[PDB]
Formats: sequence, structure tokens, C-alpha cells
Amino acid sequence: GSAYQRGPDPSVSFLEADRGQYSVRSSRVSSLVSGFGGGTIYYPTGTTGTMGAVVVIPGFVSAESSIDWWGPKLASYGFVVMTIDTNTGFDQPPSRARQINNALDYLVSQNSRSSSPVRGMIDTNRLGVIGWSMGGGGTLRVASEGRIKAAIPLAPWDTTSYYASRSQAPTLIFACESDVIAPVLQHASPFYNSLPSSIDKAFVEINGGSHYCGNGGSIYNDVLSRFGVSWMKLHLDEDSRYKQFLCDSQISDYRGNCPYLE
Ligand code: NA
Repeated sequence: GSAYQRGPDPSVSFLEADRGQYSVRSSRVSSLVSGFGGGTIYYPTGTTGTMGAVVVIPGFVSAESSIDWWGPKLASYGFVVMTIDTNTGFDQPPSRARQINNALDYLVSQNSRSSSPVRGMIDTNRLGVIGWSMGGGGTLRVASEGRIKAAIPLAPWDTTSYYASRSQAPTLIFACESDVIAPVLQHASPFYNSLPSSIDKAFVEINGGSHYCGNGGSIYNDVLSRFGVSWMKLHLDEDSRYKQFLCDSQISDYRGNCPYLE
């Protein structure tokens, strides 16, 4: 077992339920303070001890919807999860990496803020990022910098595999089969193929998915849940109970380097 582990021994049904074992509350973050634009912190209630913390970032101009599903969903298994608002002063992947870093810095600071609802809840050494589109390129950039312990690019877009090739964190890429914005063959697939051998990694292509398919809140929640929640459990919490879900008709392609070393 792991000192960080939370919640019951898992199952597929537990992962695919709308919520995990913890009740969740939320708290708004101002753009004036944050450095990253606004956001929303989701956190479990009725818990003690520190837990992993995750930034969830969007990144597509004129998006019709965003990544909000991940907030309450992931927090309810035992994480502090902050979604970033859609309309911000950030745009292409370089700026998204800065945005992510500013959001991580902000969350670290909350652990010691007397007046924060998440005071004392954050293990500042156990940080993850989930990021969509240009935010997915940003996620790969930040994964290469060596602070975060887990990365989940959603339908990532970028101009280079340079950062993917240098990822320092366990990386799970969700690809969207039918994506016309960041086509898999030009973005998610070559990014995955460039990832180092020295990290745990996975590639999950979601059958029929548009560019929005990794965002949650549509018809793909089962696959997102099984792989995404388990990714954070294994990699932020060192929780080997979740290896079983990582190592199917909704999946049109898969790659990985199981078995993952404990
Ligand atoms: Na297709």
C-alpha cells in the first residue's frame, strides 16, 4: 500500500459512477490574484490529511464548452482539482505552459493560506495537470520541466514534439479519433510516439471523438474515468490498486508501456 492512498478498493463500477467516495465543494478564484485568469477549485469535504492537486486547463478559441467535468469528478476520488476558466489572457502553447505554472504556484500557496478552504489539504509535492488542445501542448511542455508527477493531455495541439520527447512525468494522452482541429496523426499520435521510454505512458484514442472528446460530460465518460482517474491514483498517490485498470468498444487505438514499475 501507499501512505497517500484514499477511498475503497476500486472497481470499474466505482470508477464509472458519477462521483467517487467523497462529497465535493467548490471555491472561485479571482483573475486579479491568480496570475492564470479565473478558476474554480473543487475539493472533497469531510477529509483529513494532504492530497494530490491537479490543474485542469482548456485551450481552444471559440470553444463551445470546456473541461469542467473533470473538476468534481476527479475531486470526489480524493484530489484538490482546479479548473481554469475559458476566457483568459493566454492563447498558444508557450503561454499555456506559463499559465499552468502560475496555476500550480497558486495551488501550492493555498496550502498555507489561512483563509483558504483548501488550507492544509494539498501535498505540494504531488501535482498533476490535465490540459486540452493548446492547453494539452502546454501540459506536455510543463511535463518536460520536472515538477509535475502526472500529465494527461486531452486532444493535444502543438507545433513540435520537442517537449513530448522530454517528458519527465507519467503521461497519458487521450486522442480523439475524428479530431479535425488537432488531427491525431499530426498531434496526439506523434507526441505519444516521441515520449521517453523512462516514464509510464499510455495512448487512448476515443472512437468517433471530435476535438472535444476528452473533456468529459458527453458519451465518453466511462473510458475517461477508467484511464484518467486511475492515472492520477497510480501516479500522484502511488496507489497500486489502480494498476489493474491500466495494465474497450469506445477505444479505437491503444498504446502503452505496461507493466508500470511500482
Ligand atoms: Na475516424
